[PDB]
Amino acid sequence: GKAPVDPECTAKVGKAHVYCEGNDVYDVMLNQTNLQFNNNKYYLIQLLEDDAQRNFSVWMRWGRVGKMGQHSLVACSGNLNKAKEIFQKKFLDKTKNNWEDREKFEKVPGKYDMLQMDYKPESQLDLRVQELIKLICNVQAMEEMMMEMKYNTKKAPLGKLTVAQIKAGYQSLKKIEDCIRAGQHGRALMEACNEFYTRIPHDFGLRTPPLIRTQKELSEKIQLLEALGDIEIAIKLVKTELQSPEHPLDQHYRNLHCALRPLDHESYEFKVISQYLQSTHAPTHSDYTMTLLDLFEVEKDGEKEAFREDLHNRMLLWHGSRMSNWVGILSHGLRIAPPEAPITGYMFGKGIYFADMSSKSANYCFASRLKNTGLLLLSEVALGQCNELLEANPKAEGLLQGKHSTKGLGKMAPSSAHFVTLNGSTVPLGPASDTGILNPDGYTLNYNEYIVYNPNQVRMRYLLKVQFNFLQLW
DNA sequence: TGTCCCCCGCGTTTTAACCGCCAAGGGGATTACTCCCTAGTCTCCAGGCACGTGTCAGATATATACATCCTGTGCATGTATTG
Repeated sequence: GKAPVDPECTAKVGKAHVYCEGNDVYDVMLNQTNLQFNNNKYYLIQLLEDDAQRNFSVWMRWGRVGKMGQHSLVACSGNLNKAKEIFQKKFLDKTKNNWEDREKFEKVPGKYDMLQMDYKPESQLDLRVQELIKLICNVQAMEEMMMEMKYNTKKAPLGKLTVAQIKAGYQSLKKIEDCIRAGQHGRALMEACNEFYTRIPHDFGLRTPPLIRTQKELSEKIQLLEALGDIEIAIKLVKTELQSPEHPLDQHYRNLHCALRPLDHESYEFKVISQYLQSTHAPTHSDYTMTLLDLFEVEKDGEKEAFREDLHNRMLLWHGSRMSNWVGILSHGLRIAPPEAPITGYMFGKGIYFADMSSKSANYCFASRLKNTGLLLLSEVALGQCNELLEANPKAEGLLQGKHSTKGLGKMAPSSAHFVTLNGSTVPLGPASDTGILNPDGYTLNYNEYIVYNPNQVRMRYLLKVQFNFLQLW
């Protein structure tokens, strides 16, 4: 794709380009880590030829990942052959792999590993959908969030990654899961951790990179990788388009390929949805309120044929996520976790996750005081017969045996006596009350949650535009 | 308490003090005298002292402008370790 030049080479950012030849783009990033000996270092290499004058150069820059480091610019006055030689020689020295056949890369212990990078207007639409698309399709905000994913929360310091790089990361998490499952904290565990930290760049400052020892860190790493994938899909979706759009967002909307229609505030549907939002605000999430500003009808192509209409127990359940990634869902729908992803990160397995209490799912929006706009999606989910779970058991999926979804039994939850109906789907109104489920052996889940596995059992139905209103801070 | 060097103990080498004596004459030491300077006298008056007197230099706040002490603080730097 679009090949960017490292901006840090100020002497060449505007007069020079990264070299390419078909497949082979002479740009590469290497990472190494060995917690046994506490190495965690990167090495970027880029061949740049000037645009204006015929002159090639090799740029190298190295240091601890996150902390910018020592750089070198070697000019050649157009000696492309020597420069390419130097490039390949250094690549081999640092990797033990030849550069030209980069396709068949094999990392070796005690050497750097490679990684893979991404380097007449009649705007006819309802004004409300226009505001929605402009909100979610704001490329500036996506860039700013990506920059925050490097300098605010150091999860991806050096840059972005590819889908396949994420898949290799998942492979390493699988190896970590296998290792940890046997509770052995010796040498193999340290090497597996080395492989993880090699594939996904982290910045530990100086404190020896710690061993991944419990399930919580596994799941956190998994969520980090998921956020990486989300950013990747969001930037893939926001690709701009030409051909007389007179409002490029209309093509972006086609890319959503999902009808989203404005609803009137006085319609039964709007009022009932507001009732459901308000009645189900958990009392233990009282640091903020939420107001329903607007509500949009959802019609996603292909989902109708897939819905398990035959299955009973159909209810409308929440799903929250940050303002930016929603563009992906509306174009592709919700997906089960990556198969290559370790099962043991999900205390009750993979699949699609929903709540019936607005604030619990709403916590996954990460709205802010400065940025007070968030979205909650409502979907009709045919749960069918639920399997009842008292205590965490990541293996819930084997226990289904004919059931179609899992229920995690929370202390606080609405009782079916208050349930209402919307278009023949069950709407589980609150308030939450005690459910008389308790555990005389272990802990008790704070709140119920429902998980489905077949993607065909979800049908998105309305998208909620929500003002999160925070309060006094001191 | 520790250091180290400088002063002590001692035998040695060199020098001039000391011892014994002599000799020259400058000046100390003696004598006599004489005159002028001071003692002695007396007189006279103004310098100098006791007593008054007034003011301004200095004594007494008084407020003021530093100058000083004292403590705390933030920081460029010495060390650690890595690419």
